[PDB]
Amino acid sequence: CPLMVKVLDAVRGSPTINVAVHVFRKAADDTWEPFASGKTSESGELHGLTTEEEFVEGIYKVEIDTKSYWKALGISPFHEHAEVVFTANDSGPRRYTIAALLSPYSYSTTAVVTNP
Amino acid sequence: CPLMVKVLDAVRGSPTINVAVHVFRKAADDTWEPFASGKTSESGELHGLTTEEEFVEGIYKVEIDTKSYWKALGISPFHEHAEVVFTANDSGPRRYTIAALLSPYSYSTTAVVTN
Amino acid sequence: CPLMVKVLDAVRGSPTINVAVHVFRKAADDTWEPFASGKTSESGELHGLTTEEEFVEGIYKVEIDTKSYWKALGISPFHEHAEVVFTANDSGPRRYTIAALLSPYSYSTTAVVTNP
Amino acid sequence: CPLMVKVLDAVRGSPTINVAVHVFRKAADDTWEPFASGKTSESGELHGLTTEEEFVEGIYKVEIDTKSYWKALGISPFHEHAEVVFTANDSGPRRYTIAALLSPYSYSTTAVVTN
Ligand SMILES: N[C@@H](Cc1cc(I)c(Oc2cc(I)c(O)c(I)c2)c(I)c1)C(=O)O
Ligand SMILES: N[C@@H](Cc1cc(I)c(Oc2cc(I)c(O)c(I)c2)c(I)c1)C(=O)O
Repeated sequence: CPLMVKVLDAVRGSPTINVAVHVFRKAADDTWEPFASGKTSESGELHGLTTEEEFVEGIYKVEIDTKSYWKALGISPFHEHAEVVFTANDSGPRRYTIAALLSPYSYSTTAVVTNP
Repeated sequence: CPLMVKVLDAVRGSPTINVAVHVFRKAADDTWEPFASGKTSESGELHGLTTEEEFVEGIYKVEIDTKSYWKALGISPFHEHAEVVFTANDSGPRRYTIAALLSPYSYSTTAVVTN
Repeated sequence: CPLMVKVLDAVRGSPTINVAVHVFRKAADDTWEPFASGKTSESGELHGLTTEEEFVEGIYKVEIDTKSYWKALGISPFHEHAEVVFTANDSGPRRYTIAALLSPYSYSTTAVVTNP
Repeated sequence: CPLMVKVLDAVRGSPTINVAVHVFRKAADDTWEPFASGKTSESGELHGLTTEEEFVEGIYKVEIDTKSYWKALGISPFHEHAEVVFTANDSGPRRYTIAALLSPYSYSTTAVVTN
């Protein structure tokens, strides 16, 4: 589990359940190639996106579909998504947790990076 | 204005208007002595709390009554307030802006400290 | 485990290890009475502060000693501490996770509240 | 000024000065068309990006080059940038301030949307 995503709702104080998460990797030609995707569980976590073999060094993009989340709660939010773009594994393999904290007009994202 | 308070609402994307702010200074006996207070304006800002002459080095607390704000909006909040406690003018006099970003179950606070 | 505290360093992208956490409960006479204390583990978590029996409804204060943390890293931070003050268990027992995200001149705190 | 960008540094407690900001509008083919850009001022603010006449409804991206900022300071950052993507003027024309608070491993962004 080299890559995990954790998402929290700052309005309700609760994990964010069934939120779509897409991950992309920058290709040689500088386009984004689909890398992996999934939905958060009831703990607001998404595990198992990738493997140590698959998760090589590169620039990755994680886009969390915060708009669908807010809309399903009856709220028209400001952002289309929360996005995190980062260089991974450039000094060797690491483990990455991407945490996002969501409000209708604000979000924050944090990375927790550990050495396996 | 040595000390500036700016508050925003992360749910509505708006400044937080008319929220109470109390400033305390730590007294010798280690209790909080009320120092200054007011209400945020329509721009979410509270100016004129203190003066250069009055705002000496020491430890200060800024308490924002976030719970009354969420209560006015009909949204159940987690915190009783947001309080920011800091040592002032350690390296000399500066202009301080205490910014706070509010959500019902979360807040963040940031100090912007300039010349 | 009705009360857990989790603390992250936003400069280093890492859990915050050995940070002191004090919890107080407001007494009938409106003073703060020491309730519990501990230090974060290497996962930046502090478990076992209290029990369901002990953790009755009241107004609680969690103060995290962020100043000592930053100072031990050679940084002179803005805040004396990060504090969270909240009413607990007023609609029945809940489980509370208090997460704090720390930078030298900023912090955020979030509560995740679940129904056991 | 329909669109305002303000950036702060949570490590130093300061506005972030001279960081590059690029604004894009989503084109019909769904690629990002560069729209406006500049550098934040000494107050960390970028004004004058667009005008009322030019800033029509649509989907916009604001990209803040946070990685060059941390690089100038000698601090290893996590993100390549901070990017904020939003639908504009859904309910009509408004004044938008995109605020961002930066740390090496974390950022937050907030929209303040007024009359
Ligand atoms: N894991 C805990 C809850 C929890 C863990 C983390 I790690 C976390 O991380 C952040 C990220 C950002 I971005 C913030 O602004 C803040 I404050 C905390 C948050 I939130 C909540 C549990 O449910 O048991
Ligand atoms: N003057 C304008 C814009 C403004 C917003 C913030 I907000 C701010 O400070 C913060 C603090 C935190 I804490 C954040 O997470 C973020 I994102 C921005 C400052 I200086 C300026 C207004 O507020 O209308």
